[PDB]
This record gives sequence, structure tokens and C-alpha cells, in this order.
Amino acid sequence: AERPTLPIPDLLTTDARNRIQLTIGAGQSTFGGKTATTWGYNGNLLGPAVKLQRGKAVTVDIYNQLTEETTLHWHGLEVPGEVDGGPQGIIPPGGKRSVTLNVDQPAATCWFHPHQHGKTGRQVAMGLAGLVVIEDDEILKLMLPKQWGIDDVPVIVQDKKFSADGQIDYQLDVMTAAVGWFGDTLLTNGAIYPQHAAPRGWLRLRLLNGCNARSLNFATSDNRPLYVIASDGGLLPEPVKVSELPVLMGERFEVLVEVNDNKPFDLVTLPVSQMGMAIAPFDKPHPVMRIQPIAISASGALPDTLSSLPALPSLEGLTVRKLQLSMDPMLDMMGMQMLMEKYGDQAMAGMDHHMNHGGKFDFHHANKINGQAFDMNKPMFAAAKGQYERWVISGVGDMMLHPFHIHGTQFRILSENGKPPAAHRAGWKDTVKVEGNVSEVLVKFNHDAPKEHAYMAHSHLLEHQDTGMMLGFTVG
Ligand SMILES: [Cu+2]
Ligand SMILES: [Cu+2]
Ligand SMILES: [Cu+2]
Ligand SMILES: [O]
Ligand SMILES: [O]
Repeated sequence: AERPTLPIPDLLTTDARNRIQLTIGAGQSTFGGKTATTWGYNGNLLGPAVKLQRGKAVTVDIYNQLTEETTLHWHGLEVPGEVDGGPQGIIPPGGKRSVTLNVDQPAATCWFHPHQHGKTGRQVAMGLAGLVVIEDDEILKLMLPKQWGIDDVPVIVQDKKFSADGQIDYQLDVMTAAVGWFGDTLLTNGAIYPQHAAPRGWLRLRLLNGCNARSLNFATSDNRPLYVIASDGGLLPEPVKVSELPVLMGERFEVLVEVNDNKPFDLVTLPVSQMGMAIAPFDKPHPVMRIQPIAISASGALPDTLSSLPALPSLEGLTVRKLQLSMDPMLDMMGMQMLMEKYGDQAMAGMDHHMNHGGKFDFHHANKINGQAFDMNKPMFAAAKGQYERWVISGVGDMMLHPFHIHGTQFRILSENGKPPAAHRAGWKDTVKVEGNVSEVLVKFNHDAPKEHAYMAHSHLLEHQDTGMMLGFTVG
């Protein structure tokens, strides 16, 4: 059989009432010929791409048609806590919540997903994620590839695992609370190994790692380069040529890749050095999608300069906040031993060379920041508004991967896990790697967040977030 075409999320803009309608619901999808119950926004799986313009407000009406509570967070969008959709932003089953978003940041590819307390990993795994395309006046002047679904395409890459009956097999248990939920099946906008027909010239891919716990590393099957033009929070100052592109959970990058007649190639993900993630079929480069060249000229450009990136300021006198991540040693060892028992030595490939004792030992609050598992009732601190701060995030104490995300901001990385950031990671970011070492980021919050609707800061390894590796903080 030929490959299926890459599904393209609809690009949604406002109605005359200036509203966008999102319905959250359950439906059915098919994977490898077997039906599965899945959840989607405005459909059975995944979601549309909401298009937003800097300096314009839009109202979003969000209808929860699930039979359980959910929330909707705009990952990467800088909005007041009241509309951020963290775990306090409950939408009752059968209810509706509306938010007005006043977009106040540069062009970027952001995304949106649930943030239900303790259940974010399951609700993402069941299918909920969508995209956000922010435009501004500056980016349109660059004449980048811009035909949605033709030469400008979103690529949401996610793994799943399924039980023998075809259903999604999600469990938050000691092993996945330790290593994360991951699977053996890779989806690209919900489809298994699709093809995308692209015109000759430049193809723009808006890459999102939407996996719960798996890190990815994109490359091409014939080693043509990727030109990074944008990170989580928008354009880089100039393109950065790379041969491979590591992407942590929740991160976005936009790249341009050349398309030449008669020479199809795959986008692939290369094996990563993360516990559990190099079990077959991920022990080898894994195709993500086939790019099928079409002998029609693509009009987009790769300009020499993309945007202005301001200088880091002086760090002297800035507030320094320390965030110590931690895992329970006993439960980390128990979860890792179950992984090893299940899959054997392959569960550590690529890495560097039973009774009930009560609630004190419960893995649901095993992961912590500054000695506390997430307490929705107690923001850990009150950050300054409109002031730069230096947040220092330490993973010393364990060797698991912690992609650390801070709501409410796009920051600058000063140190990523003990090294200055790579050039394509030196612009606007909302995620920073922490693994065995220490990161430092320069953040500023332009909007208020009160105790009742606090901003979150957390690991975006969802099973760790859900089992306590998150804090709340207020601004203003
Ligand atoms: Cu976020
Ligand atoms: Cu997020
Ligand atoms: Cu979040
Ligand atoms: O997020
Ligand atoms: O998140």
C-alpha cells in the first residue's frame, strides 16, 4: 500500500463575533487497521491550528464534551494566569469556558493541550493537542514558505502504545511514573509514516515533539541539512544550519529543508540517549514522514536575516531563584528495575558507560521541586512582573531527563545543563534541558497571575509532572 498523506490540521481564525469554537470530545481513530477510542479538539484526534495575530484579541469558547474534567493551556503563549489554563482552569464535563486572549508576543508556533491536575499525561496520550500559529507584521515581510498544508506544514510527532485489542494502553504506575509513558508506534499528525507532497524549493516544517516522555532528534535520510529558522518563542536572528535537531517534549522548532525533483527523502528521528527510548524500533533511525517532491516551483525564501535578537542584559543584581528538582530514590530504582526486567539491557542502550506501606510511600507524590510535590493550594513563590529574573534549575541527584518549562514567558537560556546553549537554542525558549546538571534561564513575566490561577513551572515529562514535579507561582 502507498503511504497515507500527511493529515493537515485546519487553520482556524475568528468569526464576526470574534470567536473560535473548540469542542473537546471522544471519538474513534484507526491505527494499523484497528479502531481505538481517542480524544480530539474539533474532531477525533489532535486538533486544529488556531491562528492568532500580535496585537489582536480573540475569544475562544471551549466546550468540554468529555465525561471528565479538563483544562486547556496555551503552551508558549504569554497570557495572564486567569486564562492560562493550568490545573486550576477547570472546565466541567458538559460545560463551557471562554477565554479572551490578547496576543502580545512575536510570531511563533505555539501549541495547546490539557493541564488537568494529575492526569495531563493520560489526556495528552488519549489524543488531545492542537497548534497555535502566531503571526505579526515582521514575519510576513520575510516571504517564507507560507502555503498551509503545501510548503508550510505542521509536523506533530508522538509515540503511543496500544493493547492487543487496539485501544491506547495508558497507565500511570510505578514504572511509568519513573521512566515516562512511551510506546512502539510513532505518529505524525496522528498517522503512521505518512507522505507529504511538497513543491520544489523550500519546505517549511513546524516541528512539535508532542510525546509524553520521549525525546526526539530529527534528521533527513540522505543527510541534507535542516535550516532552523525558529524556536519555541519565535524566529532566530538568522538561520542556523544543522545536520540533526534534538527536540525535547513540548518544544517546537521551525526548519526549512530543500526539496529537489525526483528525490524523495524521509524526515527521520535518530536514536536518543534516554532511558527506555532506544528499544526497537527506536534503536535505529526511525522514519517520521516521506517528503515526495512535486515538479512545481515553491515560492518561499530562506532569507539571510530573520529578526533582531536583543542582547542579554547584565545579570548583576537580578533575583536568583533556585529550583531543585528531585525524584524519590527508592521509587526511581523500583521503576528503573521494572524497565530493565521487562526489556533488558536494551532499555539502557546509548547511555553513558512489594507491600503497602501507606501514603508516605505513594508514587503519586514521589517527584518534587524544592522538597515539595506540587501543591495546587500553595504557590511556592511570588515572582516579579516586568523584571528579569535568573532561575536556576538543578537536576543534580538523578540522571533522568527533565525538560523544564515555565508558563507565562519566553525566556533566554544562559546555561543549558552546564554548557552555553547551542546557537539554535539561544533565542526565545520556553523549555530548557535539565539532566544530571544545572540550567539557568533569564525570564521576564509581562502578565499577572494570582494564587487562584497561578502559573506552573514543571518538567514536561508528563508522568513526572503528574506525580509532583511542578510548582505554582504568582506574578504581580
Ligand atoms: Cu506552558
Ligand atoms: Cu506544556
Ligand atoms: Cu504546562
Ligand atoms: O505548558
Ligand atoms: O505543560
